[PDB]
Amino acid sequence: SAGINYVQNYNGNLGDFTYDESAGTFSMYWEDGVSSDFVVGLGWTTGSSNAITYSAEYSASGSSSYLAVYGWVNYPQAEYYIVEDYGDYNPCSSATSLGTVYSDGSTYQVCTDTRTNEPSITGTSTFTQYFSVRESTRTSGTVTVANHFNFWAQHGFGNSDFNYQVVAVAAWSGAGSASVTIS
Ligand SMILES: O[C@@H]1[C@@H](O)[C@H](O[C@@H]2CO[C@@H](O[C@@H]3CO[C@@H](O[C@@H]4CO[C@@H](O)[C@H](O)[C@H]4O)[C@H](O)[C@H]3O)[C@H](O)[C@H]2O)OC[C@H]1O
Ligand SMILES: O[C@@H]1[C@@H](O)[C@H](O[C@@H]2CO[C@@H](O)[C@H](O)[C@H]2O)OC[C@H]1O
Ligand code: NA
Repeated sequence: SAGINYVQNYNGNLGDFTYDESAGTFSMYWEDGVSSDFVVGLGWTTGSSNAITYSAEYSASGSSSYLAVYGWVNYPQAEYYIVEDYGDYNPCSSATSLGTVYSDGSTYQVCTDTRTNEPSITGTSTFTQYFSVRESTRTSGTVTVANHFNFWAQHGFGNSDFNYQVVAVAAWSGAGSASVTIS
């Protein structure tokens, strides 16, 4: 419409991935469970601080999984997740804590860590990860991206030179199912 021009499809063939760029809808099924890591979703080839409104039916109980706003910064290279709902794994349990940000009716746990020679948008490289994890989880609403971006910025996040930006469903162990719409 508004406004999808990018499809995220990292190892989506681990499960069952269907999408519609025009409708702004995608679904992902991994009920048989997943052996490896996948990240799928819809969005834009260049991200911004514009708010994202999403609606999703998300079932990832007993699954290391995220329903999240997902994207990259080109340089310095950074990967980010604004996690709205998740399964059994919270990234801020092991990662370096950055504190708390408040956005859109809930506090988010903010944490960071550094991946060395891991799969990236530039093949395989060293990059910083930024996580925002919602305290009281939801599967629909508006993500004020600007709020998270500005908070991360105070901790080294580039806050410019963005690559793609998507509403994504990710999982790397266990079983689940998801269906999403981007307003
Ligand atoms: O329209 C909706 C239908 O799509 C949904 O129908 C079925 C729901 O279950 C879906 O199945 C998937 C199938 O893929 C598994 O994945 C494969 C897993 O093993 C891998 O080796 C392989 O590469 C993958 O392709 C996944 O675990 C499992 O969840 C099935 O596709 C659907 O069509 O029914 C309701 C309708 O509203
Ligand atoms: O766009 C793709 C990225 O999604 C992928 O990044 C990995 C996705 O899974 C995450 O758990 C990892 O932290 C991350 O390295 O890299 C390949 C790229 O094409
Ligand atoms: Na939107």
